[PDB]
Amino acid sequence: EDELYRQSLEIISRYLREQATGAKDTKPMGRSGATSRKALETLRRVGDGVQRNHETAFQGMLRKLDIKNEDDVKSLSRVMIHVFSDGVTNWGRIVTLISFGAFVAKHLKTINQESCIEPLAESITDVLVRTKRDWLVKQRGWDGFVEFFHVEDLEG
Ligand SMILES: CN1C/C=C/CCCCN2C[C@@]3(CCCc4cc(Cl)ccc43)COc3ccc(cc32)[C@@](O)(C(=O)O)CC1=O
Repeated sequence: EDELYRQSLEIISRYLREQATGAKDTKPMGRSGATSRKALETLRRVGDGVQRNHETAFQGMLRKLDIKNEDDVKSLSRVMIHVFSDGVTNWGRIVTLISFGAFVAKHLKTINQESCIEPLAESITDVLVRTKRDWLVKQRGWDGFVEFFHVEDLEG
């Protein structure tokens, strides 16, 4: 059993679907639900900011990718490997990978290709986990992600 993969897929899939549909999935998480819940809540906060802070660049890359159908969505794995995997690994770049994923998912909703969203989530998860497992494990996986982005309450 690959717990890191399963957890990654659940978090990434949920975020992409919630971003596309604008509705929260009410179903419980699987194993390690408390961490997966906090991870999804962290992506909500941080992912939305990345999409807005890099709006122009996001729009430019989307137009360059020219995503119309299932076969274009399939071709994105190669591009993710090219851009994400072949560079420095840090939580910021992982958030961009997943946030751009959400950006693509919303686009797939707009062109009425919602069925490609879960395959896309699987592709993103494959790239993240299968190319960066060592780093992810060393950084404490999703617990580490949550701890990295944790914000202390302000006084007063
Ligand atoms: C906030 N930014 C700048 C934004 C640039 C807009 C273009 C985004 C290109 N992609 C988007 C990326 C490459 C394009 C296809 C694709 C498809 C899906 Cl479904 C998810 C991600 C991607 C790979 O993920 C990236 C990871 C890190 C970076 C860029 C990535 C970058 O770190 C990088 O270029 O190395 C850039 C980054 O983090």
